Amino acid sequence: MEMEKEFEQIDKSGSWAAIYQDIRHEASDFPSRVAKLPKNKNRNRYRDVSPFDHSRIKLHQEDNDYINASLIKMEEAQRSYILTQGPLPNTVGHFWEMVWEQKSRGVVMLNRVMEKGSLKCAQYWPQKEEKEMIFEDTNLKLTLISEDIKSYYTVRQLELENLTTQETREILHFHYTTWPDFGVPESPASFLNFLFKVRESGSLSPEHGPVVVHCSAGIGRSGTFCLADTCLLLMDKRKDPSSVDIKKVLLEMRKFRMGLIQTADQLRFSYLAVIEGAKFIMGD
Ligand SMILES: NC(=O)[C@@H]1CN2CCN(CC3CC3)C[C@@H]2[C@H]1c1ccccc1
Repeated sequence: MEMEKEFEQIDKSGSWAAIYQDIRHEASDFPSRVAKLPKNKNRNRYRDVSPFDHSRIKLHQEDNDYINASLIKMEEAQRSYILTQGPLPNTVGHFWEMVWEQKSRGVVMLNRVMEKGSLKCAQYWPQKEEKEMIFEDTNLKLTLISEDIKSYYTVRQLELENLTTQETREILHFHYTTWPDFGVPESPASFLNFLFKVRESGSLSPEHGPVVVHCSAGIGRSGTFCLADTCLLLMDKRKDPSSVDIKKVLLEMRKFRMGLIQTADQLRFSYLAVIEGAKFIMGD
Protein backbone atom coordinates (compact mmCIF):
# COMPACT_ATOMS: atom_id res chain seq x y z
CA MET A 1 0.00 0.00 0.00
CA GLU A 2 1.47 3.41 -1.17
CA MET A 3 2.92 4.62 2.20
CA GLU A 4 1.77 8.31 1.72
CA LYS A 5 -1.86 6.96 1.84
CA GLU A 6 -1.02 4.52 4.71
CA PHE A 7 0.42 7.74 6.35
CA GLU A 8 -2.73 9.96 6.19
CA GLN A 9 -4.91 6.90 7.24
CA ILE A 10 -2.77 6.45 10.47
CA ASP A 11 -2.78 10.28 11.11
CA LYS A 12 -6.58 10.65 10.50
CA SER A 13 -7.19 7.59 12.80
CA GLY A 14 -4.38 8.66 15.27
CA SER A 15 -3.06 5.03 15.60
CA TRP A 16 0.76 5.72 15.67
CA ALA A 17 1.03 4.20 19.22
CA ALA A 18 -0.87 1.03 18.07
CA ILE A 19 1.39 0.52 14.95
CA TYR A 20 4.58 1.11 17.08
CA GLN A 21 3.52 -1.41 19.78
CA ASP A 22 2.82 -4.06 17.02
CA ILE A 23 6.50 -3.60 15.88
CA ARG A 24 7.73 -3.93 19.52
CA HIS A 25 5.70 -7.22 19.89
CA GLU A 26 6.92 -8.84 16.57
CA ALA A 27 10.64 -7.79 16.95
CA SER A 28 13.38 -10.50 17.21
CA ASP A 29 14.80 -11.60 20.62
CA PHE A 30 18.35 -13.05 20.38
CA PRO A 31 20.88 -13.56 23.22
CA SER A 32 23.30 -10.76 24.35
CA ARG A 33 25.35 -12.86 26.85
CA VAL A 34 28.73 -11.14 26.11
CA ALA A 35 27.21 -7.61 26.83
CA LYS A 36 25.94 -8.79 30.28
CA LEU A 37 29.31 -10.30 31.56
CA PRO A 38 30.29 -8.41 34.79
CA LYS A 39 33.74 -7.49 33.26
CA ASN A 40 31.76 -5.35 30.66
CA LYS A 41 29.46 -3.25 32.95
CA ASN A 42 31.60 -0.03 32.43
CA ARG A 43 31.47 -0.61 28.56
CA ASN A 44 27.62 -0.11 28.43
CA ARG A 45 25.94 3.33 28.70
CA TYR A 46 22.42 1.81 29.32
CA ARG A 47 21.61 -1.53 31.09
CA ASP A 48 18.64 -2.17 28.69
CA VAL A 49 20.54 -1.52 25.32
CA SER A 50 22.91 -4.37 24.31
CA PRO A 51 24.22 -5.75 21.00
CA PHE A 52 23.08 -9.35 20.12
CA ASP A 53 25.91 -11.91 20.25
CA HIS A 54 25.35 -13.02 16.60
CA SER A 55 25.82 -9.49 15.07
CA ARG A 56 28.16 -7.72 17.60
CA ILE A 57 31.41 -6.06 16.36
CA LYS A 58 34.48 -7.80 17.90
CA LEU A 59 37.59 -5.69 18.76
CA HIS A 60 40.82 -7.32 17.34
CA GLN A 61 42.50 -8.24 20.70
CA GLU A 62 42.75 -11.26 23.10
CA ASP A 63 42.30 -9.30 26.41
CA ASN A 64 38.63 -8.22 25.92
CA ASP A 65 36.98 -8.01 22.45
CA TYR A 66 33.72 -6.33 23.64
CA ILE A 67 32.21 -3.00 22.36
CA ASN A 68 28.52 -1.94 22.38
CA ALA A 69 28.20 -1.98 18.53
CA SER A 70 26.23 -4.06 15.93
CA LEU A 71 26.66 -4.85 12.17
CA ILE A 72 23.35 -4.15 10.31
CA LYS A 73 23.70 -6.03 6.90
CA MET A 74 20.88 -5.19 4.38
CA GLU A 75 21.09 -7.98 1.68
CA GLU A 76 18.62 -6.65 -0.99
CA ALA A 77 19.72 -2.98 -0.62
CA GLN A 78 23.51 -4.00 -0.62
CA ARG A 79 24.26 -1.57 2.28
CA SER A 80 25.96 -2.29 5.67
CA TYR A 81 26.01 0.01 8.77
CA ILE A 82 27.67 -0.23 12.21
CA LEU A 83 25.28 1.21 14.89
CA THR A 84 26.98 2.01 18.24
CA GLN A 85 26.34 3.99 21.50
CA GLY A 86 27.98 7.39 22.07
CA PRO A 87 31.48 6.58 23.45
CA LEU A 88 32.06 6.60 27.25
CA PRO A 89 35.17 7.99 29.00
CA ASN A 90 36.64 4.45 29.20
CA THR A 91 35.61 3.38 25.59
CA VAL A 92 36.93 6.28 23.44
CA GLY A 93 40.06 4.16 22.63
CA HIS A 94 37.80 1.12 21.79
CA PHE A 95 35.68 3.33 19.46
CA TRP A 96 38.78 4.41 17.39
CA GLU A 97 40.21 0.82 17.51
CA MET A 98 36.88 -0.29 15.88
CA VAL A 99 36.85 2.50 13.19
CA TRP A 100 40.46 1.45 12.21
CA GLU A 101 39.90 -2.38 12.34
CA GLN A 102 36.63 -2.17 10.24
CA LYS A 103 38.19 0.23 7.58
CA SER A 104 35.31 2.78 7.89
CA ARG A 105 35.62 6.11 5.92
CA GLY A 106 32.81 8.01 7.77
CA VAL A 107 31.48 8.53 11.36
CA VAL A 108 27.88 9.89 11.60
CA MET A 109 27.00 11.69 14.96
CA LEU A 110 23.27 12.59 15.56
CA ASN A 111 23.53 14.07 19.13
CA ARG A 112 25.31 16.95 21.00
CA VAL A 113 27.87 16.12 23.74
CA MET A 114 25.53 17.88 26.22
CA GLU A 115 21.67 17.70 25.89
CA LYS A 116 19.00 18.36 28.59
CA GLY A 117 21.86 19.54 30.93
CA SER A 118 23.58 16.06 31.04
CA LEU A 119 26.50 14.45 29.17
CA LYS A 120 25.21 12.21 26.27
CA CYS A 121 28.72 11.13 25.04
CA ALA A 122 32.45 11.80 25.64
CA GLN A 123 34.30 14.61 23.74
CA TYR A 124 36.02 11.91 21.58
CA TRP A 125 37.56 14.08 18.78
CA PRO A 126 40.01 17.10 18.91
CA GLN A 127 38.57 20.66 18.74
CA LYS A 128 41.84 22.45 17.68
CA GLU A 129 44.37 21.55 14.95
CA GLU A 130 47.46 22.03 17.21
CA LYS A 131 46.04 19.87 20.12
CA GLU A 132 45.88 16.25 18.83
CA MET A 133 44.54 13.30 20.94
CA ILE A 134 46.50 10.13 21.79
CA PHE A 135 44.50 7.02 22.95
CA GLU A 136 46.95 5.34 25.42
CA ASP A 137 45.01 2.01 25.66
CA THR A 138 44.74 1.48 21.80
CA ASN A 139 48.04 3.01 20.44
CA LEU A 140 46.29 5.51 18.01
CA LYS A 141 46.62 9.30 17.28
CA LEU A 142 43.78 11.53 16.02
CA THR A 143 44.33 15.06 14.52
CA LEU A 144 41.78 17.67 13.41
CA ILE A 145 42.63 18.64 9.74
CA SER A 146 39.69 21.01 8.90
CA GLU A 147 36.14 21.90 10.00
CA ASP A 148 33.17 23.24 7.90
CA ILE A 149 30.36 24.62 10.22
CA LYS A 150 26.89 25.02 8.57
CA SER A 151 23.49 25.95 10.05
CA TYR A 152 22.19 22.35 10.60
CA TYR A 153 25.44 20.22 10.56
CA THR A 154 29.30 20.37 10.73
CA VAL A 155 31.72 18.24 8.61
CA ARG A 156 35.22 17.58 9.93
CA GLN A 157 38.28 16.04 8.24
CA LEU A 158 40.31 13.90 10.76
CA GLU A 159 43.62 12.01 10.41
CA LEU A 160 43.83 8.61 12.21
CA GLU A 161 47.39 7.10 12.59
CA ASN A 162 48.39 3.53 13.65
CA LEU A 163 51.35 4.54 15.92
CA THR A 164 53.25 1.17 15.61
CA THR A 165 52.77 0.95 11.76
CA GLN A 166 52.78 4.79 11.20
CA GLU A 167 49.93 4.18 8.64
CA THR A 168 47.54 7.22 8.30
CA ARG A 169 43.88 7.41 7.08
CA GLU A 170 41.45 10.28 6.39
CA ILE A 171 38.14 9.89 8.39
CA LEU A 172 35.17 12.19 7.64
CA HIS A 173 33.04 13.22 10.75
CA PHE A 174 29.39 14.13 9.81
CA HIS A 175 27.83 15.90 12.87
CA TYR A 176 24.04 16.64 12.74
CA THR A 177 23.86 19.42 15.42
CA THR A 178 20.14 20.57 15.41
CA TRP A 179 18.01 17.53 16.50
CA PRO A 180 15.81 19.05 19.30
CA ASP A 181 16.37 18.06 23.00
CA PHE A 182 12.66 16.83 23.06
CA GLY A 183 10.61 15.16 20.25
CA VAL A 184 11.55 15.07 16.48
CA PRO A 185 12.16 17.85 13.89
CA GLU A 186 8.95 19.49 12.48
CA SER A 187 10.24 19.04 8.86
CA PRO A 188 12.60 16.27 7.59
CA ALA A 189 14.19 18.66 5.06
CA SER A 190 17.51 19.34 6.93
CA PHE A 191 17.89 15.58 7.99
CA LEU A 192 17.42 14.49 4.28
CA ASN A 193 19.94 17.21 3.15
CA PHE A 194 22.43 15.76 5.73
CA LEU A 195 21.87 12.10 4.57
CA PHE A 196 22.54 13.25 0.94
CA LYS A 197 25.86 14.91 2.07
CA VAL A 198 27.00 11.66 3.76
CA ARG A 199 26.10 9.70 0.54
CA GLU A 200 28.02 12.20 -1.69
CA SER A 201 31.19 11.69 0.40
CA GLY A 202 31.61 7.95 -0.50
CA SER A 203 31.26 6.97 3.21
CA LEU A 204 28.24 4.63 2.48
CA SER A 205 29.83 2.98 -0.58
CA PRO A 206 31.13 -0.64 -0.91
CA GLU A 207 34.76 0.36 -1.58
CA HIS A 208 34.96 1.27 2.20
CA GLY A 209 34.18 -0.57 5.49
CA PRO A 210 30.68 0.16 6.93
CA VAL A 211 29.82 3.73 8.12
CA VAL A 212 29.84 4.03 11.98
CA VAL A 213 26.48 5.69 13.10
CA HIS A 214 25.79 6.82 16.75
CA CYS A 215 23.54 8.93 18.98
CA SER A 216 23.43 8.46 22.80
CA ALA A 217 22.11 4.79 22.90
CA GLY A 218 22.67 4.08 19.16
CA ILE A 219 19.02 2.89 18.47
CA GLY A 220 16.69 5.92 18.16
CA ARG A 221 18.05 8.74 15.92
CA SER A 222 20.66 6.19 14.63
CA GLY A 223 17.73 3.84 13.66
CA THR A 224 15.98 6.68 11.79
CA PHE A 225 19.15 7.43 9.71
CA CYS A 226 19.71 3.77 8.48
CA LEU A 227 15.93 3.06 7.97
CA ALA A 228 15.46 6.18 5.76
CA ASP A 229 18.66 5.49 3.73
CA THR A 230 17.78 1.75 3.05
CA CYS A 231 14.07 2.52 2.17
CA LEU A 232 15.07 5.24 -0.42
CA LEU A 233 17.73 2.91 -2.00
CA LEU A 234 15.09 0.07 -2.32
CA MET A 235 12.66 2.60 -4.01
CA ASP A 236 15.37 3.33 -6.72
CA LYS A 237 16.15 -0.44 -7.32
CA ARG A 238 12.54 -1.92 -7.55
CA LYS A 239 10.11 -1.81 -10.57
CA ASP A 240 7.29 -0.71 -8.17
CA PRO A 241 8.53 1.77 -5.48
CA SER A 242 5.09 1.51 -3.69
CA SER A 243 6.03 -2.16 -2.79
CA VAL A 244 8.65 -0.90 -0.20
CA ASP A 245 7.14 -1.66 3.26
CA ILE A 246 8.89 0.52 5.95
CA LYS A 247 7.50 -1.66 8.81
CA LYS A 248 8.99 -4.81 7.14
CA VAL A 249 12.39 -3.08 6.56
CA LEU A 250 12.50 -1.96 10.27
CA LEU A 251 11.71 -5.53 11.47
CA GLU A 252 14.55 -6.88 9.20
CA MET A 253 16.97 -4.29 10.75
CA ARG A 254 15.74 -5.31 14.30
CA LYS A 255 17.13 -8.84 13.61
CA PHE A 256 20.61 -7.15 13.96
CA ARG A 257 20.15 -4.59 16.82
CA MET A 258 17.37 -4.31 19.46
CA GLY A 259 15.09 -1.27 19.90
CA LEU A 260 15.68 0.63 16.58
CA ILE A 261 13.15 3.56 16.59
CA GLN A 262 12.46 4.36 20.30
CA THR A 263 9.05 6.19 20.04
CA ALA A 264 5.86 6.43 17.86
CA ASP A 265 7.01 10.03 17.01
CA GLN A 266 10.39 8.65 15.64
CA LEU A 267 8.31 6.08 13.60
CA ARG A 268 6.11 8.89 12.08
CA PHE A 269 9.22 11.05 11.38
CA SER A 270 10.84 8.04 9.51
CA TYR A 271 7.70 7.67 7.27
CA LEU A 272 7.78 11.49 6.67
CA ALA A 273 11.48 11.50 5.69
CA VAL A 274 11.06 8.57 3.20
CA ILE A 275 7.85 10.08 1.64
CA GLU A 276 9.53 13.52 1.18
CA GLY A 277 12.96 12.09 0.16
CA ALA A 278 11.26 10.05 -2.65
CA LYS A 279 9.52 13.23 -4.06
CA PHE A 280 12.96 15.03 -4.30
CA ILE A 281 14.29 12.20 -6.61
CA MET A 282 11.01 10.57 -7.94
CA GLY A 283 9.67 13.99 -9.12
CA ASP A 284 12.36 16.73 -8.66
N1 LIG B 1 43.48 -2.24 21.16
C1 LIG B 1 44.38 -3.19 20.61
O1 LIG B 1 44.84 -4.08 21.30
C2 LIG B 1 44.73 -3.02 19.14
C3 LIG B 1 45.74 -4.11 18.71
N2 LIG B 1 47.10 -3.45 18.73
C4 LIG B 1 48.22 -4.19 19.33
C5 LIG B 1 48.45 -3.85 20.80
N3 LIG B 1 48.58 -2.36 20.81
C6 LIG B 1 48.93 -2.04 22.23
C7 LIG B 1 50.44 -1.84 22.29
C8 LIG B 1 50.86 -0.41 22.55
C9 LIG B 1 51.03 -1.03 21.18
C10 LIG B 1 47.27 -1.70 20.66
C11 LIG B 1 46.91 -1.99 19.19
C12 LIG B 1 45.44 -1.66 18.84
C13 LIG B 1 45.29 -1.04 17.45
C14 LIG B 1 46.23 -1.25 16.40
C15 LIG B 1 46.09 -0.67 15.13
C16 LIG B 1 44.98 0.14 14.84
C17 LIG B 1 44.03 0.37 15.85
C18 LIG B 1 44.19 -0.21 17.12
